[PDB]
Amino acid sequence: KFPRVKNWELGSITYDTLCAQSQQDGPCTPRRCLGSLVLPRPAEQLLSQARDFINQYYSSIKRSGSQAHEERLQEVEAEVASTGTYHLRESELVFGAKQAWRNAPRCVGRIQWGKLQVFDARDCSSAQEMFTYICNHIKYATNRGNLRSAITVFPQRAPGRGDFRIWNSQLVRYAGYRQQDGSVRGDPANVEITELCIQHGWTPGNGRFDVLPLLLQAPDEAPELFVLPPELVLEVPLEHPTLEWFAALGLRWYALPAVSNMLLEIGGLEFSAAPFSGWYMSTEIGTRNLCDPHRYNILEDVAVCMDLDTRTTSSLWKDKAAVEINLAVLHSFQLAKVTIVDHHAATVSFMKHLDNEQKARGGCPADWAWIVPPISGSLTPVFHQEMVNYILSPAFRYQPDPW
Amino acid sequence: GPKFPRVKNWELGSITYDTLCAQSQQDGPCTPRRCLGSLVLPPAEQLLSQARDFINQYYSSIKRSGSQAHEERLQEVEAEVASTGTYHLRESELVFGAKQAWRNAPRCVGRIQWGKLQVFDARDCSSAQEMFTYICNHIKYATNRGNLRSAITVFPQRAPGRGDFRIWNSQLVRYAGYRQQDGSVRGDPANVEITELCIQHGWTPGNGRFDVLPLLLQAPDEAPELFVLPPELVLEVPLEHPTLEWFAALGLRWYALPAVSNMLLEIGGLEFSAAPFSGWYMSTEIGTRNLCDPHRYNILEDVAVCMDLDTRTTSSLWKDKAAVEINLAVLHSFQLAKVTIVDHHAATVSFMKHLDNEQKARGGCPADWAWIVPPISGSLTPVFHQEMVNYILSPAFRYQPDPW
Ligand code: HEM
Ligand code: HEM
Ligand SMILES: CNCCN(C)c1cccc(CCc2cc(C)cc(N)n2)c1
Ligand SMILES: CNCCN(C)c1cccc(CCc2cc(C)cc(N)n2)c1
Ligand SMILES: CNCCN(C)c1cccc(CCc2cc(C)cc(N)n2)c1
Ligand SMILES: C[C@H](O)[C@H](O)[C@H]1CNc2nc(N)[nH]c(=O)c2N1
Ligand SMILES: C[C@H](O)[C@H](O)[C@H]1CNc2nc(N)[nH]c(=O)c2N1
Ligand SMILES: [Zn+2]
Repeated sequence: KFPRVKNWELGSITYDTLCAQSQQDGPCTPRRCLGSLVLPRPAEQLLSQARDFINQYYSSIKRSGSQAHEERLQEVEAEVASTGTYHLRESELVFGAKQAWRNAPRCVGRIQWGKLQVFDARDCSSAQEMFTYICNHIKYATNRGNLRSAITVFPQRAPGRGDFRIWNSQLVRYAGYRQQDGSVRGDPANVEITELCIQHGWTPGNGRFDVLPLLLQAPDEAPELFVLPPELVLEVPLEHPTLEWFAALGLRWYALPAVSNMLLEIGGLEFSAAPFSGWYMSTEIGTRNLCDPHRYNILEDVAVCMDLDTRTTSSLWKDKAAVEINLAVLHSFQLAKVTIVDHHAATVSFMKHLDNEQKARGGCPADWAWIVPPISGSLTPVFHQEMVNYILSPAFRYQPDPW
Repeated sequence: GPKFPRVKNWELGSITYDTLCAQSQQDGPCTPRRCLGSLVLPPAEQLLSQARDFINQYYSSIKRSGSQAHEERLQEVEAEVASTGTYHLRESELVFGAKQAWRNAPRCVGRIQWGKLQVFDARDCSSAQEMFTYICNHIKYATNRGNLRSAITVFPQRAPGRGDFRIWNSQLVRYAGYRQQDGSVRGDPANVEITELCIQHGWTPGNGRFDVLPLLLQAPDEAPELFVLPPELVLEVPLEHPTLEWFAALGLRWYALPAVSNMLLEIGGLEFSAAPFSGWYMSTEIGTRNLCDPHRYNILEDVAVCMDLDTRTTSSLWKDKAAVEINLAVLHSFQLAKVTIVDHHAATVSFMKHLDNEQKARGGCPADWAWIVPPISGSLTPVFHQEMVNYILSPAFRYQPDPW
């Protein structure tokens, strides 16, 4: 059986046949669906994943079954047979990284998947050198506000040794300072990493938007501390198009969303340090980062400034304040000439991506709970679109924290 | 550690384990290879086991498992089955089963109320005219002049050989949907087919945006008959806004009573093909889905124009702004009219309380995240941050094929 997928707004129906190429089990079983869960609970194997990936690569360049194709499988086989592992050509790696983004079910930004600048950093042997590559990435990706998607790929994992790792979950994070009286100053999501930085010698600040340093780790060594040159970290001060007092709140966010703690798996090789960046969708900053109860939690403050009735839920003060905060983010980013996409625009393009992918591959892995935005869900077309979630390789995956 | 699904709340950081799912006797649409959780719609020896299971559920609920009465009722049920092929529920078993079906419904956010359900037994009903009297009674009792009371009316069970009782309409209250020559729809496009069915069966149609449909009621092996609800039994709330004076001029309205009439109620293998149930609305159902879905009333652009918003670009957030005010109008207008309603914040907070109750009482709660999280302001509600486990328990409300 192939899943019958329906759009309830338009009445149209597709069949996902791509899921048959899934070689990895998810968390669901016939007895119960575990879809809303955020986190998960041999030479022949490697060789098999290598052959299958090499076959995808040569299929992608219309040279499948050719001579260069067969010699490449020969190479891979020979290298694994002798050393237990192998290595990718740079052009293969580039193909692999784009394909991993393309396959990421939780990503609403995949219309962009073919446009990705890939920096090969596999020739890196120290934390200092990682830092050099990281600064290059940030400088390129940021491009004075004209953001460009990029990934930098550090050396693959090896059986013999510890991993290359970036300890920070993103290249840019605001410190979270735990007070003696339980509360948090700054970003509460970053309390643990803030404390790790301090322990490793960083002189902390006392602000709510203190850009953290990076903890970079070369294999089997203590991580090293590197401060990002403040001119490389582009930030956008937040104001509101019609609410003059909003700017007073001193709110701000950084331009570059660059995830640095996921593992990139291509053809069985694993890249434990491979930071990637694109550009923000406004709800990430406006709704989640600023309004989550366990993040900056600014909803009530903004509601009070707007003079809303905050004593009852039925006045929708939360809904009203959230919309103004999101609007302030879009306004501010557009004012600063920094790329951002609103959730209506983002989801319309994802619908186009679904149709592209339906034609190119016969389906598209999508995580509904993650694709539908955190405000105004049914106001976007993805809400009305059934989706099929499953795991394809190449893939980005979670990995354990290196401490 | 524990060999059951681990469930995390990401706002609070707390963990539970769902052991209730072990009790699931029916498989959903998911497999290890792919998740189909976002899809809306993916006997003799059999009957006995389902029956035995339900009777065990019943005797546990009254804390008498293993007792003399428990084993006698088991013998009583398998006796009746062996000699007829089916069996009858005691009254109190029906009341238990109906409640348990609601308690078990994964897509329902209102389940904190589950123990408070008035069950009207109508298993004696023997005509379509009689079904109508029962339905009127339900509506009268449940509406209660605006102070809504949850209720279900249970009509006769499927009987081997004999045809089903069916209410053709999807709800007891439904606005007509009149397809136009230009291909558009006047009224509710959700109800185009049932509207045409009513006409085909001799209803004289109106031409408004809010014409209350007649009921098509079908007794065993008979053609359905048409029944017009007396307008004084159908409570409606005109929609106005607390500060935007022009909103009332839009002439929008909604009915007080959400009463679902097309689901099958399954208890212990017995099937009640007509068993309409009603509660009260969550405001987002009306304010967001029914009024702003593009394939429903689709008034978002109308309202945004009245609010003088820039509808030419997505990034003005005109949709979001307009949706918020429409939802506000629904709440304000129901409150003014003294008609029970619950906003999505109060509703989701109470659902979180329900999850905690069920965690202690049953070791879990089957829940469908995509349906539990509201259609506006998702992450502003606590359920967005709550992982959920979805599975099918019985007694249950189930979808059944349309009778035509
Ligand atoms: C170009 C603009 C992009 C936009 C607007 C975008 C948007 C998003 C959003 C909103 C999420 C949900 C994140 C959250 O709520 O925490 C997400 C997830 C994700 N993104 Fe994209 N993204 C973009 C580019 C990229 C790129 C360039 C990559 C990698 C090459 C990527 C890989 C991923 C992955 C793997 C996830 C899922 C993470 C997980 O499973 O936890 N994205 N994206
Ligand atoms: C008392 C207040 C109640 C509230 C606020 C409430 C709320 C809701 C909401 C918002 C939905 C989502 C439906 C949709 O989006 O179309 C729903 C679904 C559902 N409700 Fe409740 N409900 C209530 C009472 C009841 C009662 C009394 C019953 C039965 C005795 C019931 C059974 C169900 C079932 C079976 C579903 C899911 C049906 C499906 O799968 O489509 N509800 N409810
Ligand atoms: C732990 N779960 C989520 C945190 N991680 C690892 C994660 C992964 C992917 C995306 C995000 C949100 C940040 C982000 C990244 C990119 C590339 C684009 C974008 N708009 N946002 C965060
Ligand atoms: C509300 N009506 C059902 C009450 N119950 C459970 C009930 C009523 C009368 C008799 C019985 C005994 C079971 C039984 C056996 C046989 C041969 C026929 C029958 N109708 N019921 C059970
Ligand atoms: C696709 N699923 C729709 C099935 N139907 C008709 C259905 C079932 C249950 C609930 C609803 C929404 C209407 C409703 C009913 C009740 C009892 C309470 C409430 N707040 N809303 C609709
Ligand atoms: C429990 C639930 O799955 C969790 O809160 C998810 C819901 N959907 C999400 N969607 C996005 N884009 N990002 C998130 O962090 C989450 N969180
Ligand atoms: C495709 C998707 O599952 C579908 O649009 C669902 C999403 N969640 C929902 N949630 C509720 N409460 N009601 C609905 O009708 C839907 N529709
Ligand atoms: Zn699933």
